[PDB]
Amino acid sequence: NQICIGKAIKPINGTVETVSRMAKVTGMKKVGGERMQKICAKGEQIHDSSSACGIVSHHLKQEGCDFPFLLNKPKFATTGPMNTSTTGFNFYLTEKAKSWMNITWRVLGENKDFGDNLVEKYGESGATSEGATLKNYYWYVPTAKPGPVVYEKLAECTGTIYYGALLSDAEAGYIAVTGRNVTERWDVRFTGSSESSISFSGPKQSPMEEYIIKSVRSSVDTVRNIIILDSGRVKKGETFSISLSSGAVVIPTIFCDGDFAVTPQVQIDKDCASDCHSAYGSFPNGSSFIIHHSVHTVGSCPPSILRNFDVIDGYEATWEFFTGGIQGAIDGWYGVTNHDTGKGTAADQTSTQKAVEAITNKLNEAIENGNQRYNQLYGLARTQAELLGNLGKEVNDLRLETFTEFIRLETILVNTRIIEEHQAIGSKKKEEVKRLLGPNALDLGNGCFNLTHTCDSNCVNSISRGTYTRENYIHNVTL
Amino acid sequence: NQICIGKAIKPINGTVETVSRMAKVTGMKKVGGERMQKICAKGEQIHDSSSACGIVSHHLKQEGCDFPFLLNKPKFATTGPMNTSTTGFNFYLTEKAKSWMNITWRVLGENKDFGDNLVEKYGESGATSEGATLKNYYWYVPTAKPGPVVYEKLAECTGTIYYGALLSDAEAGYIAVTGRNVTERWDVRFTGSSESSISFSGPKQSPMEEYIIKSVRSSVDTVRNIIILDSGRVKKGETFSISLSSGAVVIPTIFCDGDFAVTPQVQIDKDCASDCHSAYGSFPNGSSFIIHHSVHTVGSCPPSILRNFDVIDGYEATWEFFTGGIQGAIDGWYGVTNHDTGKGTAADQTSTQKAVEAITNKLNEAIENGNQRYNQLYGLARTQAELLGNLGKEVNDLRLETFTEFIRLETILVNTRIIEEHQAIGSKKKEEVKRLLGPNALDLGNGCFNLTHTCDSNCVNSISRGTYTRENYIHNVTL
Amino acid sequence: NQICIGKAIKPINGTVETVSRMAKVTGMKKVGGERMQKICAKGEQIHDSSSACGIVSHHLKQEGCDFPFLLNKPKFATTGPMNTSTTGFNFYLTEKAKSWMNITWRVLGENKDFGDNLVEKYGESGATSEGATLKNYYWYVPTAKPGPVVYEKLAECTGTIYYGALLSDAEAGYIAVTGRNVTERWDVRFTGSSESSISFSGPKQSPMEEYIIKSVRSSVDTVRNIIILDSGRVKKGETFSISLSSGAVVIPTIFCDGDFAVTPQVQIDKDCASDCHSAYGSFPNGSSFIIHHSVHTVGSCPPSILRNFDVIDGYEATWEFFTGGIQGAIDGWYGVTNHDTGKGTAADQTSTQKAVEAITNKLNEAIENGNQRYNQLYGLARTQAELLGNLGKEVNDLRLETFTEFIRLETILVNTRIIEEHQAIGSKKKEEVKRLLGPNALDLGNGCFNLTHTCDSNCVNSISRGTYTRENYIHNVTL
Ligand SMILES: *[C@@H]1O[C@H](CO)[C@@H](O[C@@H]2O[C@H](CO)[C@@H](O[C@@H]3O[C@H](CO[C@@H]4O[C@H](CO)[C@@H](O)[C@H](O[C@@H]5O[C@H](CO)[C@@H](O)[C@H](O)[C@@H]5O[C@@H]5O[C@H](CO)[C@@H](O)[C@H](O)[C@@H]5O)[C@@H]4O)[C@@H](O)[C@H](O)[C@@H]3O)[C@H](O)[C@H]2NC(C)=O)[C@H](O)[C@H]1NC(C)=O
Ligand SMILES: *[C@@H]1O[C@H](CO)[C@@H](O[C@@H]2O[C@H](CO)[C@@H](O[C@@H]3O[C@H](CO[C@@H]4O[C@H](CO)[C@@H](O)[C@H](O[C@@H]5O[C@H](CO)[C@@H](O)[C@H](O)[C@@H]5O[C@@H]5O[C@H](CO)[C@@H](O)[C@H](O)[C@@H]5O)[C@@H]4O)[C@@H](O)[C@H](O)[C@@H]3O)[C@H](O)[C@H]2NC(C)=O)[C@H](O)[C@H]1NC(C)=O
Ligand SMILES: *[C@@H]1O[C@H](CO)[C@@H](O[C@@H]2O[C@H](CO)[C@@H](O[C@@H]3O[C@H](CO[C@@H]4O[C@H](CO)[C@@H](O)[C@H](O[C@@H]5O[C@H](CO)[C@@H](O)[C@H](O)[C@@H]5O[C@@H]5O[C@H](CO)[C@@H](O)[C@H](O)[C@@H]5O)[C@@H]4O)[C@@H](O)[C@H](O)[C@@H]3O)[C@H](O)[C@H]2NC(C)=O)[C@H](O)[C@H]1NC(C)=O
Ligand SMILES: *[C@@H]1O[C@H](CO)[C@@H](O[C@@H]2O[C@H](CO)[C@@H](O)[C@H](O)[C@H]2NC(C)=O)[C@H](O)[C@H]1NC(C)=O
Ligand SMILES: *[C@@H]1O[C@H](CO)[C@@H](O[C@@H]2O[C@H](CO)[C@@H](O)[C@H](O)[C@H]2NC(C)=O)[C@H](O)[C@H]1NC(C)=O
Ligand SMILES: *[C@@H]1O[C@H](CO)[C@@H](O[C@@H]2O[C@H](CO)[C@@H](O)[C@H](O)[C@H]2NC(C)=O)[C@H](O)[C@H]1NC(C)=O
Ligand SMILES: *[C@@H]1O[C@H](CO)[C@@H](O)[C@H](O)[C@H]1NC(C)=O
Ligand SMILES: *[C@@H]1O[C@H](CO)[C@@H](O)[C@H](O)[C@H]1NC(C)=O
Ligand SMILES: *[C@@H]1O[C@H](CO)[C@@H](O)[C@H](O)[C@H]1NC(C)=O
Ligand SMILES: *[C@@H]1O[C@H](CO)[C@@H](O)[C@H](O)[C@H]1NC(C)=O
Ligand SMILES: *[C@@H]1O[C@H](CO)[C@@H](O)[C@H](O)[C@H]1NC(C)=O
Ligand SMILES: *[C@@H]1O[C@H](CO)[C@@H](O)[C@H](O)[C@H]1NC(C)=O
Ligand SMILES: *[C@@H]1O[C@H](CO)[C@@H](O)[C@H](O)[C@H]1NC(C)=O
Ligand SMILES: *[C@@H]1O[C@H](CO)[C@@H](O)[C@H](O)[C@H]1NC(C)=O
Ligand SMILES: *[C@@H]1O[C@H](CO)[C@@H](O)[C@H](O)[C@H]1NC(C)=O
Ligand SMILES: *[C@@H]1O[C@H](CO)[C@@H](O)[C@H](O)[C@H]1NC(C)=O
Ligand SMILES: *[C@@H]1O[C@H](CO)[C@@H](O)[C@H](O)[C@H]1NC(C)=O
Ligand SMILES: *[C@@H]1O[C@H](CO)[C@@H](O)[C@H](O)[C@H]1NC(C)=O
Repeated sequence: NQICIGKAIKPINGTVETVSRMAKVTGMKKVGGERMQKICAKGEQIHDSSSACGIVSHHLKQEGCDFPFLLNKPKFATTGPMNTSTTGFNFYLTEKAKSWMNITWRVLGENKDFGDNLVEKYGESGATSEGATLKNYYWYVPTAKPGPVVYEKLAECTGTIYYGALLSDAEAGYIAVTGRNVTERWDVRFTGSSESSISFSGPKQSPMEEYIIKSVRSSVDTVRNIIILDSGRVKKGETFSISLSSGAVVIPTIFCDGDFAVTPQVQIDKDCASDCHSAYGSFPNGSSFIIHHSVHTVGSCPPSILRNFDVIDGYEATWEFFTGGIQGAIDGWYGVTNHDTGKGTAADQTSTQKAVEAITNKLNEAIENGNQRYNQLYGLARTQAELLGNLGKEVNDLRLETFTEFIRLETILVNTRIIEEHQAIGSKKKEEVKRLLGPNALDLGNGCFNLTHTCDSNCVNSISRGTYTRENYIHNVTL
Repeated sequence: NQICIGKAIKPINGTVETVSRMAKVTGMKKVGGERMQKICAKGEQIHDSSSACGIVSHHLKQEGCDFPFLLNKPKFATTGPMNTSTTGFNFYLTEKAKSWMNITWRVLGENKDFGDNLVEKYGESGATSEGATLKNYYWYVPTAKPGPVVYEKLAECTGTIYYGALLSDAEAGYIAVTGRNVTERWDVRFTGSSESSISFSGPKQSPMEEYIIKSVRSSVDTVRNIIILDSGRVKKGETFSISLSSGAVVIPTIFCDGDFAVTPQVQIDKDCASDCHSAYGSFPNGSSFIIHHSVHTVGSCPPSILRNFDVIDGYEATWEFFTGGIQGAIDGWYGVTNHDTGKGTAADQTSTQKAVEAITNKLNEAIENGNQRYNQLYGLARTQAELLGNLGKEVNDLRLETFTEFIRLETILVNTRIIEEHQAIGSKKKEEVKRLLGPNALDLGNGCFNLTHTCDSNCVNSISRGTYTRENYIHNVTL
Repeated sequence: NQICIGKAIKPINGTVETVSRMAKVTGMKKVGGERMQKICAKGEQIHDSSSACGIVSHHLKQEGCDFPFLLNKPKFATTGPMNTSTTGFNFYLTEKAKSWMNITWRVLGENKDFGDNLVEKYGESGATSEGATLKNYYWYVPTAKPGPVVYEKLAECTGTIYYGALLSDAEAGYIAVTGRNVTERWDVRFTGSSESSISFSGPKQSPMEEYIIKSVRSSVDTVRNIIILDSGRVKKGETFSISLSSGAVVIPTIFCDGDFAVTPQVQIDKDCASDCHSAYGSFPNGSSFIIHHSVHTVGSCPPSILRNFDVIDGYEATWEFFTGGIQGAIDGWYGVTNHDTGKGTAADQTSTQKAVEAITNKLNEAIENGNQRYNQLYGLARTQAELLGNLGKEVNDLRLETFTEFIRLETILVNTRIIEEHQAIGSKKKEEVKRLLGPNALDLGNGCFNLTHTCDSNCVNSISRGTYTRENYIHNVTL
């Protein structure tokens, strides 16, 4: 009779966006992983000290609040609000210092201490009874007040250093500590990776009179000392300098950058594990991309995008006579038939395997391209700590928008390449079948062939594995 | 004889840019509208007070200059330059104050007042005879100078607040108002969405000695008071704080964000209305995009681009013996003929209607994609006032360049999609013709068919609406 | 017998990336030129004064160190480090001043002077015996100290101006020069294209006690004068103002922007010349692009990218029976044969010339598009001096990354268009030859033609130039 080849007919699932048109496909999936309901924290420590500690207490190493100086830092951390009351000095913080201490208290790296070098360079630190509990600060009060000096040091990592002043309230104490007249404004400057400065004066003179008002009172009500702080940034190789006068204070620790913990905001659930956790839930295992609005995450995490996109999973539906599809039911994607169902139709696994492998290879190449673009766009030697510190209070990252646009443009190319590869596979298969059939077999040109003899179902399935031979079918002539 | 189908031959208009090649088409149009010569301002109010007022006068609510406190603010406003002299105090403005006063005096929104709360918190304002004309300012002069305080308030909108000081020139007045020593430098700080500060000292002392020199003298020459102003930004939800001392002044009005009026620079023409207006001319009704160098506009306006692009409007000219075209004249785009002109050639409205629908749909999809990209790139909850304020003195916007590049890329995809859709329509039509014609008719493969019988002009017309029947044409045999 | 046409078979060289697939081509090249080992500086003079001069000495016009005031400024310059010791005053520079002096000492433009205007406005400059060697500065010491003034001037070019103070160490000298009390802080402010300021106070008072410590001591150890400098920026059309008090100093020279010299870091070799020189080597003549990590170069230099990409140079290898190629060896790309080698195979130069011209035209269009995009992305009126000054200490330019991505995307389109044009040329050639042979010749559809008669080597050879005629080959009939 006649024989035809084509694709198995399956119900249409959806539509994908090719470069030149929209293609109807029998199966599609989503490239990026989706956030889940809870946080999977099986087999991991949770640090919760929000009942006794504060943001500044960890920095200043108050008793019982020593997260930055721990040994095995937990991945999840939580503590009191920024305006908590400590048991030592009253404190005031610059906006930059606030934005940087929201982050630096929970870095998971190793913090370098240089208080000793200061001790041998400038003698013993200042001593006061109001800071008995607190144990991490150097107070520069030389005998020859004020005696300005410049402290030079080659940094050991890339981090943040907190510097400023520690001054009392009464004029007598201020004069006795600084040795300067009350009507004098004096500066403390920091020159590392960037230049920063802060100004001070007497208690009843600007701008310290606002430092008293805006200060955060301590737990004990009989302390007159206020510590005013500001932040400066260093570099691993470069040398940083601090301009120190009498009364100046500095927290002797370089809070090295790196990955920093997250503060849970949703339900914490045990008995389940994951690999990429966020502040609002974890993510499924082995995701190529992540639906997230930031680069802050813990564990092994792929690049983040803002919205999902659809990629192909089956094949194009090029059918509704013979239109290209096969009415029979077969176990595969491509097949050959003689308009008979049940025994006269067979499927070939080679084309299906080639199509699946092509889909997988195209997806892998696209993922590699996206990863390379992400690395170029953020930098190979990046760090979440500095990436969020430099952002500040801004919650919109335009680089994420650029990355999302790049992924959106890449998905269309993926679909186009997959469809073109499928078309090439089909053309090669039909040309091979035509060559195998021989030159005495008429070709319809639409994928069907019309033999000069009768071709039963054995005639059909013989072609399936390519063992068909012309000799056994020479008998009889028909058109 | 024989029958053929194809497209009507029309003169070639030009070339458009497809992804893979350049396509010669019989018609194109431009995606974006063009600025017109004049401004169409029919049925809209125009404000012009450049002969009596100035930028600062509107802020300070001078008698006869109260644009920000109006009820129905006109969309076109004009006033005197920045350095115009008011009838009240001599004034000095920081560069930020100038850059923000260029905008905030002509906002079309509603401004919020908080002078009352200041009155109850810190008593009555200071009194001076030199500011009788002015009516919008609060002068903080407590009984016990200096008496520093901090003013906290939760804002109601997103805008700018102008603060600073108001001090005399003589040393006696400065000492009487401020209560500070002349050899003292004090500060006024603003802490809202961002940190700002301003410094003052004695009249014969830096930095005020330059404040007198750079001040703008008033109309009356017997005033010794200078008001020094600076700008700060607030946020709708968060709380802003100002550090006040004796002598500090603040303008109690939050100039809320929103659209702001344009200052016409071309001829204003009545008797004609429009929808989108610019400072250099109006724009046509219902434009998909605007050829503009900035995002400042009034009325309903689409996204702005920097240069025009060509989109397809006809169809590709795939012809110069039959090449694909039809030499005869028909009312449409596609047609069928038997190499006869006038009565043997017939046209079908279905294919032309489908092509027009395809063009419209592709253009609509492109416009939607461009709008979505514009929204992503600027932000859904944006505001022209803050967008132009943050630019400052910069006249080049890189985001407009990015959007223009995106639109230039999108137009090529639009042309490719339209051409592919036209090709698909043509292929489907010729397949339908071949199946309707029958299996006894030879197919040339180039769109022509060669029948076994003679096919006159009535035969050609029969196929046109599909009522062709093979019975009445059985007679005679020809090849 | 039969005749076939196709492409000459050549070994596969490489693979290029098309929009929808990966293409195998017989020849490819690289879009951008590559840096070489040395610097080809034949016929160019080199300035080297690293043993006597310093960065600041060139600005201050020390004897024997006058690069900024030359007439024929060399393209290659080298001098001592920033912290060298001059023979006059001790000097201190701000971070901005350091970053801008790293550049402005070697600009190749013409620098504008305005010292005469200052002299005729405010009298003669201050006189000190410690700066006899130095010759480029204006010291402001009015008779009636302090006597603050504001200096207004309309700038002549776009450049940088260095301003600050020149103050002694002893209290008596400071009081005599400035005329102020020691416990006073006074500011010098600059308002041009931007705002800048610097502060000064007594010697035993902040922030000058740190200026003394951080200063660079001069060669002579008996000097007490320290010059503290800072940088401000001006615009060609606008007016800049400086707030001058007694004791302030300004370097009266606008260092106009433009191309600035490069400091060699590799071996300098004469006896060889090039067109574009970088700081680490020259580049090949007539390069379309440059593999460079910055926009700093001397001479005529094309736009810079970060990595090379591959573009097609031959043609696609669409073959492994006849598959499309020609087994014979011919001098060209396209040819016609009758399965005979040596005399039955001939090639046509028309198709080869058309293909080469298409490749050249596509590359030229791509280069034009890239240059235009570079112009939009940096600006038509750009300047290397300001483009590198605004960067500061940042070594990564995101704009270069964006341009590299744009070039990478453009290369794919170039390959696609070239392949499409080659396919169109082949289709036109085969259609033309099929038309030439006539309607009595059988068409295989794969590019091979099968004649009713025998077609010897002379027959196939005559077809190449199109002089084939039917009359002399009618003899004999064969299928
Ligand atoms: C110390 O630093 C911390 C981080 O460095 C600071 O943490 C930030 O705190 C903010 C306030 O507490 C917080 O902002 C809130 O975010 C919440 C997010 O939860 C929402 O969940 C919804 C579903 O239920 C989402 O619809 C919603 O937005 C979506 O986000 C998806 C990704 O998760 C996107 O794919 C979607 O497009 C969608 O829209 C996005 O919204 C983003 C804004 O949230 C926007 O930037 C983005 O462009 C998309 O448009 C969201 O996921 C909200 O419910 C709250 O209303 C509020 O916005 C920040 O998220 C915290 N940052 C991080 C990294 O967690 C901490 O405040 C600071 N401490 C101090 C004292 O300053
Ligand atoms: C308070 O704020 C106001 C707005 O926030 C400030 O208004 C700005 O004032 C500037 C100074 O007066 C003004 O700059 C001038 O702009 C004029 C524009 O008119 C030109 O018309 C030409 C045709 O006749 C055009 O060729 C020209 O440029 C074109 O613009 C097209 C759009 O119409 C673009 O598509 C084209 O690409 C082309 O090139 C653009 O040029 C832009 C610069 O003008 C450039 O930024 C852009 O990237 C393109 O390259 C232009 O349209 C010029 O004639 C003058 O020479 C001068 O440049 C600003 O345009 C005003 N801004 C707005 C939004 O109106 C106001 O100054 C401020 N107050 C104070 C005191 O500062
Ligand atoms: C006054 O101003 C001057 C300029 O205005 C300042 O000059 C800069 O000084 C820096 C410090 O010395 C200097 O940084 C060094 O650069 C060297 C470059 O040599 C390398 O050679 C390698 C091969 O041997 C390359 O692999 C290497 O990087 C490559 O660069 C290619 C371009 O040619 C890229 O295509 C490649 O991708 C590759 O990687 C790049 O690296 C870049 C950083 O180097 C990076 O920005 C880029 O994104 C790519 O990732 C490089 O070519 C290094 O050997 C040194 O280790 C150091 O990095 C700057 O290059 C100088 N700038 C210029 C324009 O010359 C001067 O410091 C300043 N003075 C003061 C006192 O501040
Ligand atoms: C997701 O991946 C995590 C890996 O981090 C899986 O957790 C581990 O699963 C293996 C196999 O059961 C266990 O042997 C490990 O003990 C698990 N890790 C921990 C820390 O408990 C997790 O099972 C995966 N989940 C899914 C659904 O695949
Ligand atoms: C452009 O659109 C504007 C709408 O803003 C048209 O102005 C209105 O036109 C209608 C119809 O004639 C009138 O009923 C309204 O009174 C008009 N509004 C005003 C304020 O006058 C305008 O006619 C349109 N112009 C063109 C050429 O289409
Ligand atoms: C690269 O281009 C430079 C252009 O400056 C060539 O240098 C010139 O070459 C011409 C041709 O011989 C000479 O007449 C000039 O005298 C050369 N200029 C100088 C300053 O020497 C250089 O020869 C080119 N090199 C190569 C390899 O093409
Ligand atoms: C193909 O063969 C069948 C019978 O096997 C016949 O009915 C049909 O007409 C043939 N097709 C063509 C195009 O002749
Ligand atoms: C498409 O396939 C998915 C996965 O099998 C299924 O959940 C969905 O219902 C399907 N949709 C249609 C329209 O067939
Ligand atoms: C501290 O801040 C929290 C919010 O972060 C607020 O609810 C609380 O009232 C504040 N406490 C004080 C004493 O200001
Ligand atoms: C403060 O100033 C007075 C007068 O100027 C001076 O006598 C006194 O020594 C100053 N105080 C200090 C600590 O120098
Ligand atoms: C088509 O028919 C015409 C006459 O009706 C004839 O001249 C022509 O040769 C035919 N075409 C072919 C390819 O046979
Ligand atoms: C193309 O069409 C437009 C629209 O009518 C017309 O203005 C223009 O002159 C045409 N171009 C040519 C070359 O005919
Ligand atoms: C005020 O500014 C204008 C520019 O808008 C200028 O022409 C005028 O001279 C200025 N007036 C004074 C007194 O400087
Ligand atoms: C100014 O300073 C002197 C001493 O320096 C002091 O006696 C006087 O009280 C000060 N003025 C005020 C208003 O406090
Ligand atoms: C083409 O002609 C050759 C001999 O010239 C012959 O062997 C071959 O069978 C012909 N092709 C076809 C399809 O018949
Ligand atoms: C491709 O051609 C280039 C240029 O001749 C040559 O250097 C390279 O070795 C070739 N590659 C292969 C695989 O033949
Ligand atoms: C000057 O700077 C160089 C590096 O530029 C450094 O090696 C040298 O030690 C410095 N000299 C002094 C005295 O600090
Ligand atoms: C310094 O201050 C004293 C008292 O405050 C004053 O008498 C003297 O005039 C001041 N110095 C100058 C140069 O004015």
